[PDB]
Amino acid sequence: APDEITTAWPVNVGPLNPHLYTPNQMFAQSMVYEPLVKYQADGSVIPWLAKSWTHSEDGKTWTFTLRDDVKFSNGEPFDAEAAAENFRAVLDNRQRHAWLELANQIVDVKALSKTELQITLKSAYYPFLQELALPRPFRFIAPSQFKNHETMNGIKAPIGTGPWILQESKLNQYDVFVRNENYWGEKPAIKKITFNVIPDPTTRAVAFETGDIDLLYGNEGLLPLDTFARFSQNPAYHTQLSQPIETVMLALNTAKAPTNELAVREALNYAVNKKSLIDNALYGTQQVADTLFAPSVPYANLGLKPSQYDPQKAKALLEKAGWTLPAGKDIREKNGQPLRIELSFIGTDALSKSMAEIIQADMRQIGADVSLIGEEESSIYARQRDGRFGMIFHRTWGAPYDPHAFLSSMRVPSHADFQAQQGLADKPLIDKEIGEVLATHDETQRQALYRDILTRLHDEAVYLPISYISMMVVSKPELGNIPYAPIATEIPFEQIKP
Ligand SMILES: O=C(O)CN(CCN(CC(=O)O)Cc1ccccc1O)Cc1ccccc1
Ligand SMILES: [Cl-]
Ligand SMILES: [Cl-]
Ligand SMILES: [Fe+3]
Repeated sequence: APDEITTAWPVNVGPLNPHLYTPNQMFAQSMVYEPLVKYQADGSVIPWLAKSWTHSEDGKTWTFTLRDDVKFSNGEPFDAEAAAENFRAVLDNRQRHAWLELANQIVDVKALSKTELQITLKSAYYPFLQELALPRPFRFIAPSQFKNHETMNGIKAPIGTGPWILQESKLNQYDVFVRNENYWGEKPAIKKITFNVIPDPTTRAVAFETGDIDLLYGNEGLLPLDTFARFSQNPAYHTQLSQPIETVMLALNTAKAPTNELAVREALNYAVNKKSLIDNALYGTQQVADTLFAPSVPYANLGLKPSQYDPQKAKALLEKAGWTLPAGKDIREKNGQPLRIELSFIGTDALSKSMAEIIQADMRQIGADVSLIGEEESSIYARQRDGRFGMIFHRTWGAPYDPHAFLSSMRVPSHADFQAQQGLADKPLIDKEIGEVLATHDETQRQALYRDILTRLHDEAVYLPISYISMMVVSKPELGNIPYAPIATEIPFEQIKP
């Protein structure tokens, strides 16, 4: 079975509704469904299902010329009518897509002919093409598979145009994909991919050592990092670690005592020994982060000043703000109140817990009492949406989302970043500038607005950046070098070539 592989994922791929979110998995939606335009590593898009496009002078009306040779995997044609019908299906559920500003920008979509698709926007939104390139929601399912002329209430078969077809799924067991033998583009070398559902990282590593699976591919949570390092020395296996793809950080609640105080947030940003954290909890496998976005992120090379590990300075900042230590005690107090902060995280995530214990210890050394609140996922998501946290673990979203889409979403009240920022006097100005930057085509003004937003978020110490994390791979050697997709959340199975 040289052209069949077995891999794993912590959950099933879901129903593969192209227009909905969890329990659908972004990498599996991208295996079956395709965009008008495809994201590239240099930050551009190339023609995909749209072979070319034009736009009006005011940048609000766009017209795409679609390929005329593409079929859905069930034989039905892909054309401008089918594409228009998918946009209607997505936007009939608009409210759900509020995080993604293109969904509020699209005013009209219509098929002018079988090959001409016209999209009209509210404003000259600059990230238009990059948001059409995302895994969801602007993909394409055969309209025959709508339920009652819609997708927001479910689909029939998950029929896309892409290079893989879902063969079958068994909840809590496995998902099987096969190559689309009528694909309009390049045939994948691999014919069949089985996903074993294996939620625990330790069990994933055991499945690979026993040879039950051929490939693990994921972020820093993929398997235990000590095990990963050991596998990278084991000549029977192959391992890889990409260049960093996004940031992991704490979000600090500027609207909740005592993180509502700038001096407290500044002191916390000097309290953590990040290098030690990464060598201790992560096994030396990741990068230290000093700012929300790494300097290599577009529009984020700003010369922002790092807060290096400096307990002396953290203590001095707290002392100056009136948080001093009472005879007998190791925890500071101001106005009778102890310097106590709750750090919420997913209680069953061993790596998260690991990091939280380190953060609690480092902060105790400067006289902050961090209480760890480890809870199930739904509970932590609820806290993020509603600002019920002191500090929370968080992360950015990688290319092509960083920085524009991650910033865009800071305006949405049901997101952790809005909630963390809600206490800032300049929050309204930041949100107004985020709206401006997304529609600004004066390149000078666009860079100025990104520098201002990112600078204010850095100076206000809203985040405690921890690490810039990478994608990791463990594979049987016979699979060869495993590529990495331009979009951080996709897996390029079509590029694997034993
Ligand atoms: O991740 C979130 O904060 C929420 N999601 C929206 C934003 N995410 C992109 C995506 O999921 O397609 C960001 C995102 C980017 C990169 C990897 C994973 C991601 O989840 C899901 C959701 C949508 C509507 C209402 C509630 C939740
Ligand atoms: Cl999920
Ligand atoms: Cl402009
Ligand atoms: Fe999401």
